[PDB]
Amino acid sequence: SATFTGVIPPVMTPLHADGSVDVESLRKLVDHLINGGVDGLFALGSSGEAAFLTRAQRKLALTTIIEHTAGRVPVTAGVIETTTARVIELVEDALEAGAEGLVATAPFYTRTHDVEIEEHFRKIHAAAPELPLFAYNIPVSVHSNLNPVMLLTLAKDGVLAGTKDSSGNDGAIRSLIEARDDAGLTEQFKILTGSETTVDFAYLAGADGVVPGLGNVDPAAYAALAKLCLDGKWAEAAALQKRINHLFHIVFVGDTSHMSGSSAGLGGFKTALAHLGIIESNAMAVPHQSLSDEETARIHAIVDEFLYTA
Amino acid sequence: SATFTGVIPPVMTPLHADGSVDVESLRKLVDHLINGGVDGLFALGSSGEAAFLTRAQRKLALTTIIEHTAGRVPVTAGVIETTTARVIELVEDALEAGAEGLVATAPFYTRTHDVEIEEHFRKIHAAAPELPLFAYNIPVSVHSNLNPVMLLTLAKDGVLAGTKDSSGNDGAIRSLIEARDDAGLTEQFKILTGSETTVDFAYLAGADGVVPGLGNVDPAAYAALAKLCLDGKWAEAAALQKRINHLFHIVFVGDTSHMSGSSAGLGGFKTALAHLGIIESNAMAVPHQSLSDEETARIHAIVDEFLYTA
Amino acid sequence: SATFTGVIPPVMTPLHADGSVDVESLRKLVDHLINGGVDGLFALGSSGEAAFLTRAQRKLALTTIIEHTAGRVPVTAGVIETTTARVIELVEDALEAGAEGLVATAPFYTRTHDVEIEEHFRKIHAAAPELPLFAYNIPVSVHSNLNPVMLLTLAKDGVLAGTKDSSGNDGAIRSLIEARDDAGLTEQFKILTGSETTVDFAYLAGADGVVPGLGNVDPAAYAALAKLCLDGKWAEAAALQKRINHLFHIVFVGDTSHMSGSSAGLGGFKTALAHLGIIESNAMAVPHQSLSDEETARIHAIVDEFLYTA
Amino acid sequence: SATFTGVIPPVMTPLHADGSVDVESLRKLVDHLINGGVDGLFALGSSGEAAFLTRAQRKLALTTIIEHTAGRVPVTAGVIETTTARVIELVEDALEAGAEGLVATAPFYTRTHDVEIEEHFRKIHAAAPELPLFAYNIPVSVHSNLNPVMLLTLAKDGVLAGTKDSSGNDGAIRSLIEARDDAGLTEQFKILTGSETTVDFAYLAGADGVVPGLGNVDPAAYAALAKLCLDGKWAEAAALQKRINHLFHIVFVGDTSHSGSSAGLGGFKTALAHLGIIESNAMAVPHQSLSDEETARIHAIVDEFLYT
Repeated sequence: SATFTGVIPPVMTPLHADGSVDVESLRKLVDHLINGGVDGLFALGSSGEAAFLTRAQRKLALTTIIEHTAGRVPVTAGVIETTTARVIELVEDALEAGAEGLVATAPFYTRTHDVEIEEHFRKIHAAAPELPLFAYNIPVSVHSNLNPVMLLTLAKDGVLAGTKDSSGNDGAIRSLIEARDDAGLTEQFKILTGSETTVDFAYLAGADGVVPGLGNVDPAAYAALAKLCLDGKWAEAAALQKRINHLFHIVFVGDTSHMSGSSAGLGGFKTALAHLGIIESNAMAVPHQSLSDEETARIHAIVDEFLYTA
Repeated sequence: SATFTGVIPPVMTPLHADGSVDVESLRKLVDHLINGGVDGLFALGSSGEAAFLTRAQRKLALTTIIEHTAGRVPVTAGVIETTTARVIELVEDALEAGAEGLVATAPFYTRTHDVEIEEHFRKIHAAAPELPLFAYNIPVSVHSNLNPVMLLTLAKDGVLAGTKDSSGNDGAIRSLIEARDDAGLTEQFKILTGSETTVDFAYLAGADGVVPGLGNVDPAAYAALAKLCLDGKWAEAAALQKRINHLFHIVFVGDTSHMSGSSAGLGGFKTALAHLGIIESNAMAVPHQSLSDEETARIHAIVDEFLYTA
Repeated sequence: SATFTGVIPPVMTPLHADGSVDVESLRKLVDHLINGGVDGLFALGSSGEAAFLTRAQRKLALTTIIEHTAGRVPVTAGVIETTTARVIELVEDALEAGAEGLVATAPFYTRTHDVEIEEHFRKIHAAAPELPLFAYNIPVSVHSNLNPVMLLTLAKDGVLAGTKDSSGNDGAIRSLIEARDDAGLTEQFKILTGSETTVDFAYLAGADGVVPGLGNVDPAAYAALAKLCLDGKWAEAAALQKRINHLFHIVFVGDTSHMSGSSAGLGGFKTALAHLGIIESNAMAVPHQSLSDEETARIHAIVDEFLYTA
Repeated sequence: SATFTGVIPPVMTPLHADGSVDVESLRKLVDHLINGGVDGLFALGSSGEAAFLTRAQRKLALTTIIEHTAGRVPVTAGVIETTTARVIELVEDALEAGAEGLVATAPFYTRTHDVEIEEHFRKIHAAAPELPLFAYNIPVSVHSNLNPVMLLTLAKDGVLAGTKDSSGNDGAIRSLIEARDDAGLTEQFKILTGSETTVDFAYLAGADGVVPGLGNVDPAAYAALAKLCLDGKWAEAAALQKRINHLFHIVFVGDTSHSGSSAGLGGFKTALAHLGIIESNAMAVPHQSLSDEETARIHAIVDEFLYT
């Protein structure tokens, strides 16, 4: 059974202009990440535009990633959907594709409750009991916060193998790590931060890895950062993290007075990837807004200056 | 070309204990509503547990409703999904089933923006330009508020035929009606309230109809209320609305210390329907919680006292 | 003791350019309101810029209002402050000035809880047990919602004489009225809406009165509206409310891309009052932003068109 | 002019049973903090129950603190109030008492706007231009977030001397520090975290200090933590922060089913009474009291995790 620790980017989905999955570019991106030093891949996560792809498109992207990865690193599959029956359909797809782990959120659109969230995860686990199931804490998208007491209960019960926490709340992540360790659940329950700019903080508190969207652009930077942290080189880690945080400025280029943070952020990532020659274009799924030729030039300049070298 | 005004309940989905669609009970429910005097049916809305049903189950419920209705009243179809491509798949299902209208929300899960919401509705309309498209304002579930200026812009362009507003903000609904009328868009853009307890207010302000979940339980009450409002009998309407609001107490019976508002509310509705002999049981989709015997007895008592009598 | 029902505007505070209270204009405003047919005055409410006035300035405004009113209508006094001891200081001021009622909010700035909100109101009441104490529900400013069950508990105990509800949620106001009536607390606990645009709705549901900011500008319109409602002329009431709602557009003139809603809204009211010759100028307390000549011209045109004629 | 960096706790206000300021306990607390190694004191902040104290009580508490401090460390004064004119009254009080700095928030209760927030701070500055003015970012209480571009504009203009950030968002604080340094405003604009449990993170990112409520209870722990961070001993710092974070469990003892202020500040005062620094854990109205069982639990946490 695969173990999901270390640097595990949420793989993006390159697209053609007509919105279909750009399989050739997706293969190039997978190679970019693996040869960049990542420890695993998270397919069909938020930054993979999972919420934008149809079920059929998700299946194609997942299969493309798993087949091209060819066992080099483990691949975990997102099963993001509103409620349990719909998530379990995606679990079946994931098993069919040979996924080595699952990533699920709380229910959304519907009102929910900690009791119902817990049942949700238990029933997802039961659909694929041999796969490590990670709980994806992402309040900006699902509008629930995953109760840390519930998570540790499910860890103890063997229902959850870990969590990917994208709440942006490092104090809360730290508290969860401390609670986990005090409960003696350190080895059983992996804690991955979704942070792109406070990865050194997470490792200093004893987190097990990172799922950074920006890791699509600069996988080598995050690999190098994790290595510094694991070697206890905290000052050096902080200096590298600061440079990564200046690369991160690509997500702030797009004018959010007329587009969402997804358009600006994921668009900035894809723009960088196209500039680096990894994918064919920065095409986005509907209804994402395009970046202007001026915005893309600014993104290029940032990439040129702050992409990691060593 | 079908016109969606008047009392248009969001039809529930009766279920078997194994979670499958209870087709026989769904047919009985359809007759209950139509014989109760409603003016149309909204299939695959929030109260139909659309977020809980798989795409295949949605297709079964929609087809069951349309075929049993047999043209007695028009049927509009929810196409609720996270983003545009996924919504358009459901539009395709709706056309295949012979739906006579469409109901869509803003994008959700993903971050969004008014610019992206507008593009979303335009693209949905383009997928079925001959069907009336209604915008469904439901901030509690999608966590965007539909910009009323954008809605009227889309109405003027023929993209939107109306809106179903479940925001619970009657001042905002009133302001939108006023702006519509001042823009000369009164006939082009129907405004339906999703309110169950302030339907008289909406009609007094010139709304075109109502989409009340409780209308599943007591369609005759809402038909009677609409008629009083249409006849300008506002005092009589307020007295009936007050009685309806005491029937509505069935949604507050379930103890929300261990269940969601959906479990308590929709569970309350289904418990009432089962008590009235319209559907086989109050089975809910996973991960809804069950109501206790004490809770169902309280629901029965409320139904007995406050169900409509002329 | 005085009874606070009917039309009770939150009296504004006219200012000199240096920010001091314009006593002469405040007297003219009091006459404008009373001769406009109002049933009471609410001094030192939100629309009175209570949050902007020093304790000394509040005392001056309050005393000016009470003395010029000369017993023509009852005056209730805001005691808006963060927590209980600070509120009780203002209760002492109100007693000194001869106020005939008190209006208090939940605690704010500090984190709070329903248990603490309840204690807060009990302690305020204990400082002036012979004055009617109204609870001011204004979540946009205090970021708590007053629990309706708590409110009725305090009503039964004789702690609260009523509530002024500015939540903008007419469904919730209606539910509270229904709960009050079902508990047999109709006479004991007055329910006043802070709505400016859905006053007819509130009266239809059996509210006792209205505290409308726009009532400063057009007291006669709200007096006329209340009378129509009390006479059961609901269609005529709705028509008049619609005209009032177009007068209300004065609050939307100010460019909120460079001011607050308070600058645009209260500024709009003061601009209208200056236009009507009631107050010297539209001077606002720091840090409100000023309205442009273009904006004031637009406000003047709206006032000319939609002001009520008795 | 005073420099507000390092460990600067928001001094609590001990009370008598009737809610009046307990000046003898307040003096003992001030000594507790100063002898515990803090670098400054923040009087009349949120943890000082400033929102609960009347203007007259704030004056008494501030005077008591400044006089007992007797120049040993600098004292900055909170001037927390809804809007500008009311804040400036408090600025006048602060000058009268001899405060050496000011801490202000955005306007609250009233709706506001970045334009009005900026005018607010400029006018507060003009009322006492020789005092360092720190902007207090505390969205949980004022329900505005201070715009970091605005803060740096004000820093460049000499209106703001710094910020105390209690948003709990370490990524956002880090971004502000980076933006400050990139704009060449490092020396002019001090950035202090209000975090109690991620102080080492803040120092790793180059923050100038910390304003921790729990620092009332264990000033020596935070003084030791800051020293480790300044010495670049990050592994040792993280280990000490972890211990501090277990002491912090005292704020989670109170049953919040019947506020966080009651549980949290009540937890602190319970610890201070247990340590003999203040007379009792009396809280301002309408705070709820902690039960015997709850105070016993707080005592046990203090006994185990207090820094030695």
